[PDB]
Amino acid sequence: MNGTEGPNFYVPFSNKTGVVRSPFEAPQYYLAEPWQFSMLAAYMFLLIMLGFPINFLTLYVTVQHKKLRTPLNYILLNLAVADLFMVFGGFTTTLYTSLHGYFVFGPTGCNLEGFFATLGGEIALWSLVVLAIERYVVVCKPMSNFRFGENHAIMGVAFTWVMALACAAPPLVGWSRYIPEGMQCSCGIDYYTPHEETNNESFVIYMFVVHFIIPLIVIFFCYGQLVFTVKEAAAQQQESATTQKAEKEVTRMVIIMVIAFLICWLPYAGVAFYIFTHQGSDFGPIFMTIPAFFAKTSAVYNPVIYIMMNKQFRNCMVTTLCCGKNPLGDDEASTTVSKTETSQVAPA
Amino acid sequence: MNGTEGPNFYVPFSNKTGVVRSPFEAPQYYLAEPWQFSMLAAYMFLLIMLGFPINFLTLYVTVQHKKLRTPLNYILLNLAVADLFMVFGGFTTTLYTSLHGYFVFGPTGCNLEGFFATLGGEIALWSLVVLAIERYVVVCKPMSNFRFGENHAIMGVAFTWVMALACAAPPLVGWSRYIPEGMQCSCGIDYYTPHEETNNESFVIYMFVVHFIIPLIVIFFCYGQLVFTVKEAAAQQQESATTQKAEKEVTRMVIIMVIAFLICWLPYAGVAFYIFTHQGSDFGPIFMTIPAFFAKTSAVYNPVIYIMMNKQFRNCMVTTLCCGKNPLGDDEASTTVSKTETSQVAPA
Ligand SMILES: *[C@@H]1O[C@H](CO)[C@@H](O[C@@H]2O[C@H](CO)[C@@H](O[C@@H]3O[C@H](CO)[C@@H](O)[C@H](O[C@@H]4O[C@H](CO)[C@@H](O)[C@H](O)[C@@H]4O)[C@@H]3O)[C@H](O)[C@H]2NC(C)=O)[C@H](O)[C@H]1NC(C)=O
Ligand SMILES: *[C@@H]1O[C@H](CO)[C@@H](O[C@@H]2O[C@H](CO)[C@@H](O[C@H]3O[C@H](CO)[C@@H](O)[C@H](O)[C@@H]3O)[C@H](O)[C@H]2NC(C)=O)[C@H](O)[C@H]1NC(C)=O
Ligand SMILES: *[C@@H]1O[C@H](CO)[C@@H](O[C@@H]2O[C@H](CO)[C@@H](O)[C@H](O)[C@H]2NC(C)=O)[C@H](O)[C@H]1NC(C)=O
Ligand SMILES: *[C@@H]1O[C@H](CO)[C@@H](O[C@@H]2O[C@H](CO)[C@@H](O)[C@H](O)[C@H]2NC(C)=O)[C@H](O)[C@H]1NC(C)=O
Ligand SMILES: *C/C=C(C)/C=C/C=C(C)/C=C/C1=C(C)CCCC1(C)C
Ligand SMILES: *C/C=C(C)/C=C/C=C(C)/C=C/C1=C(C)CCCC1(C)C
Ligand SMILES: CCCCCCCS[C@@H]1O[C@H](CO)[C@@H](O)[C@H](O)[C@H]1O
Ligand SMILES: CCCCCCCS[C@@H]1O[C@H](CO)[C@@H](O)[C@H](O)[C@H]1O
Ligand SMILES: CCCCCCCS[C@@H]1O[C@H](CO)[C@@H](O)[C@H](O)[C@H]1O
Ligand SMILES: CCCCCCCS[C@@H]1O[C@H](CO)[C@@H](O)[C@H](O)[C@H]1O
Ligand SMILES: [Hg+2]
Ligand SMILES: [Hg+2]
Ligand SMILES: [Hg+2]
Ligand SMILES: [Hg+2]
Ligand SMILES: [Hg+2]
Ligand SMILES: [Hg+2]
Ligand SMILES: [Zn+2]
Ligand SMILES: [Zn+2]
Ligand SMILES: [Zn+2]
Ligand SMILES: [Zn+2]
Ligand SMILES: [Zn+2]
Ligand SMILES: [Zn+2]
Ligand SMILES: [Zn+2]
Repeated sequence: MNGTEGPNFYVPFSNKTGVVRSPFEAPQYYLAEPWQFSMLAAYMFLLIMLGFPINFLTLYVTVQHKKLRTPLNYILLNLAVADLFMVFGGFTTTLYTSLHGYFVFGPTGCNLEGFFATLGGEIALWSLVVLAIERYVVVCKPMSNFRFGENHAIMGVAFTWVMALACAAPPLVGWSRYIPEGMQCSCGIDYYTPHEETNNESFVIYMFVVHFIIPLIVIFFCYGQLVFTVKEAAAQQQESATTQKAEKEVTRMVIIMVIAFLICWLPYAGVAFYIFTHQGSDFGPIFMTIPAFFAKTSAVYNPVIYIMMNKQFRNCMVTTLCCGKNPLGDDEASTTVSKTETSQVAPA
Repeated sequence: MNGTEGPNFYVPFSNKTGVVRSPFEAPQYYLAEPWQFSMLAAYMFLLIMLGFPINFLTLYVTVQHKKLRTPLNYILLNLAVADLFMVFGGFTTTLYTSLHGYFVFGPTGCNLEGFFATLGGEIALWSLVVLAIERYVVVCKPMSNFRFGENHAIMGVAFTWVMALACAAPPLVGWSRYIPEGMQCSCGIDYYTPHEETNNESFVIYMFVVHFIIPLIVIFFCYGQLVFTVKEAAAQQQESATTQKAEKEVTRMVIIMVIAFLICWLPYAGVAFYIFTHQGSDFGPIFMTIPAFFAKTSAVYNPVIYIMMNKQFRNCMVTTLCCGKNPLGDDEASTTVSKTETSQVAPA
């Protein structure tokens, strides 16, 4: 047998030499060099020491600042809140495991690492649709006087906070199970085994379409509608109104965010799709570790985006960090506001 | 001429098109694309966001835990400080410099953006010698009844602070000078021009020898000593005493800590050396930017190593972070330390 299936796991290592042991009961150093595990352990650390201050940062700002209440603004708060969970929710454990060399918390732990990770990523994928929608509703405006209010925004927050939930939820209650991958440090869905007990079989097809293929379309498609309308080409202050040229930046951002997704996941979705269609092939632990751990940057490449492609936010952020005011720079140029300082509304 | 020497600088760009401007008076966007500076800018931000908590933490931790008082718990405590100094020291500036495309604070900026760096950079180097020796004195144990006291650790500290100071402070008072390098976002010593009025020539030698090659001897050699004695080959509980065992851990580390140095500084020291031995050839802004900005990771790659190759420190940290205690993990299986908990004195 190429790998070693346990009733709880599947080590991508042959037990010909009888050296394989449950990733729930002992270090997996026989899978790779111990310094290699120290490697994963640091990586995560950085992630935790980074993705934390930054995402927290975000929350605390949006909260404080009163004008930051646009769709985009509502989506990116979520993301920050989802990511705050991955980190404290599961990234922390992955570190634990890494620092030990195996899931010491056994299955409860893998159910953490797995759950959160899955959810947070699904949410990120879904949020990328609640967006395509809006982007379409503002660029191709199929309406007359319909505006995407904060109310429609909180809807998505629920929509996504649920759709992505009915994804990382089942493997915790009979439908599918979470199982360690690569060097047994990370946890994911079970692609490796058929395990009729939980029909890992059905659950995987359910997600390769209803939680991937579909959202992929929905987004790519909407990206087609705004092909003739707003494009990448966006001139200086205004293009048919600075309001029309300011929306083309919320759009030149969203695109990128999506890229940052199909780079953070396809490399993995591909690996996971190859292992499913070949549940037994001769693949090694390094095979799924790299594409998997790489996808964990997911918890950080979003605020960076938004903090570089959102004059509004970025300015409003430095205002928060410079304690008092000192907007310096060249302000948002357009709207600005905060908790009280420049929070003054000037709408209609 | 291949570059544009100014009375205060040296832009690695030809002024044949008369487009070159003082990096103390105008943006250097003609040297590279404006988004690249944005990169440096973005990057600089990630460094500060990570390096602060990580270094601040380490500080408050070494202080609260009354037993973390080994020479190592001194050299790194002093090492984390030297980094906080770089971070707020010149890291802040340099970001501000990348943000506005040029050294707005003129030379003043260049001097801090360049001092502190040279400062801490050296301390981390010297801090490695003050570690190599100590490692020698315990592994090849030169005395028959010697042991470094807290006083000695403070001597090293005072020492590395003198040695490093003895080379970062001179360029502030007439011997050589800090001049911006690469894209003109960072400052360093002058290898570029001979400037007789300041003696760049002489200094640069005094640095490549009395502060690099020689310390690079006092260390590698010392290692060739702990080759026959304590070796990277570290087993489990006890080696000839669980004491001798854990002695091996503090070494596998120092070694790594020395790797994480030659990695972070040779690529730069190399570039720096080539230029010197070619004060006038043709090289571009990117040339020294890369080695240079990568070297700045020196402000973090230490605590991460420490907090990973030190079960006791890691645990004291988990103990601290988990507000109360409950060091979960695996503890150190050996000694522990803190303030009111189990910082209980347990000698002989
Ligand atoms: C790969 O191939 C190996 C060689 O064929 C095979 O080896 C067997 O490994 C199992 C454990 O994985 C060994 O059984 C253990 O024996 C010890 C006695 O030294 C027991 O303590 C242990 O159970 C304990 O139960 C306690 C109560 O629950 C608990 O407190 C303890 O912590 C512990 O769980 C097991 O009984 C067995 O002797 C090995 N046999 C041989 C031939 O060496 C590997 O299992 C196999 N690995 C795979 C398939 O993943
Ligand atoms: C590269 O070649 C450029 C053209 O030779 C040259 O431009 C010159 O720059 C100086 C700036 O110091 C200008 O001088 C001005 O100085 C002050 C301004 O505050 C005033 O006395 C005057 O306005 C004065 O013009 C020169 O006018 C300008 N000459 C030009 C454009 O022809 C750059 O300085 C060169 N880059 C270098 C060597 O750093
Ligand atoms: C163990 O792994 C090997 C390598 O992946 C598997 O061998 C492949 O089997 C398929 C179908 O039988 C062939 O089409 C491939 O050509 C084989 N690969 C090669 C070239 O070696 C093998 O089937 C696996 N055995 C188990 C445990 O199922
Ligand atoms: C400008 O740079 C070029 C290339 O970096 C220099 O040309 C080199 O000159 C040295 C002698 O100083 C020769 O050994 C090399 O073979 C030359 N290479 C090339 C590409 O010609 C040139 O000297 C520099 N000009 C100055 C002096 O500023
Ligand atoms: C370290 C974290 C890991 C390996 C996280 C695992 C996350 C999942 C199993 C997520 C799954 C999917 C998506 C995010 C997009 C849609 C398709 C899935 C089901 C492969
Ligand atoms: C962004 C930070 C920078 C450019 C830091 C600059 C640091 C130096 C100029 C350091 C120089 C050297 C050492 C630390 C060791 C000894 C040899 C030198 C002179 C190349
Ligand atoms: C971030 C620096 C850590 C990554 C470099 C690996 C260095 S090495 C690694 O260190 C572990 C802890 O001491 C040991 O248990 C293990 O045997 C050893 O190979
Ligand atoms: C976008 C990245 C998608 C990656 C999917 C390509 C899987 S490629 C697959 O890997 C196996 C295990 O190493 C090999 O044994 C096999 O020969 C190779 O073709
Ligand atoms: C201290 C927070 C670091 C985040 C970096 C934000 C850079 S912000 C940038 O600054 C330029 C000049 O100062 C302005 O002209 C521009 O409008 C502003 O958006
Ligand atoms: C790892 C230490 C790095 C050693 C530094 C190597 C400097 S090498 C130098 O780089 C110039 C770039 O403009 C080239 O034009 C030139 O031909 C090349 O020899
Ligand atoms: Hg779209
Ligand atoms: Hg990514
Ligand atoms: Hg604001
Ligand atoms: Hg040594
Ligand atoms: Hg480094
Ligand atoms: Hg401790
Ligand atoms: Zn079962
Ligand atoms: Zn989902
Ligand atoms: Zn199947
Ligand atoms: Zn002069
Ligand atoms: Zn020095
Ligand atoms: Zn010279
Ligand atoms: Zn532990």
